[PDB]
Amino acid sequence: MSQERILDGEEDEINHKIFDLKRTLKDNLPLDRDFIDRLKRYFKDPSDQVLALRELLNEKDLTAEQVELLTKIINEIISGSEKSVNAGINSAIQAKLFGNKMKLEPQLLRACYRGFIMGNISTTDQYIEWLGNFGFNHRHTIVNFVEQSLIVDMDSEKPSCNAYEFGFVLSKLIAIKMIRTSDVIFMKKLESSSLLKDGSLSAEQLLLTLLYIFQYPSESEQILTSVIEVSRASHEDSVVYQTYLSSVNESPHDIFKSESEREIAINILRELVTSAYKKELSR
Repeated sequence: MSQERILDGEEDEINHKIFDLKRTLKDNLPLDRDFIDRLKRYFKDPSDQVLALRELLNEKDLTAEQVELLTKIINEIISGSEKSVNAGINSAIQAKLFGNKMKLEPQLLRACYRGFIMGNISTTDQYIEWLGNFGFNHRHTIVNFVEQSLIVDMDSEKPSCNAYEFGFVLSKLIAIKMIRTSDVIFMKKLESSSLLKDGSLSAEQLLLTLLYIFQYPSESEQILTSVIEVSRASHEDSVVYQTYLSSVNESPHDIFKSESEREIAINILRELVTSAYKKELSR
């Protein structure tokens, strides 16, 4: 149905918002102008407005004349944002499935996928944004939601992107599934090394540190500065460096901008770990 995909209100709140605009047209030939302004205020979202008008087209007989004036309003909203409306309609069942799975407001999820398909930010900045928006806990689930909505958006009769845009969006999603793979790996290293174990360090900021090493491997030493301050007070230095180093070697290679831009990171961690060994075995 076209009503189930409306994420702006409760089950009943949608029924009444739709009947106040079903009774507005039940006048049989009323005022369509300014009634639009009283529909754009019922449902602020373009995906919700368009699905509402689709439910008005499901009832007869009002009808064979104003159905022409109704479908021209639908195309009035859609014409300007065909990608935003289709991305929010197509991914509205997954936003409902996952919004309850993670206990999250569904329209927050539809806005996440809809913003993913038309965002020009690096694969890392995306991962980092979803981490802040949806919390540490939902940093892996949010990428299954995005992937599951993409699978549905494609297999939909009115997708948001064409073959080429759906091809590129998937490469942005393979990378994000690689960032997650090294996130999982790193997390296995943080527990065995048990640095966050005492309570001083947060696993979130520990992760953030790793992401920045992926972005700027040259400033790795400068990056791990905030960690060292909180690390010294309890743990070593050949421990924090070994955690990041062994994590990198067994992580997906393409995460870095290149293979030699990957070297700038492995070499700095190798130089920093061995330089920490001789200043620890020296005392």
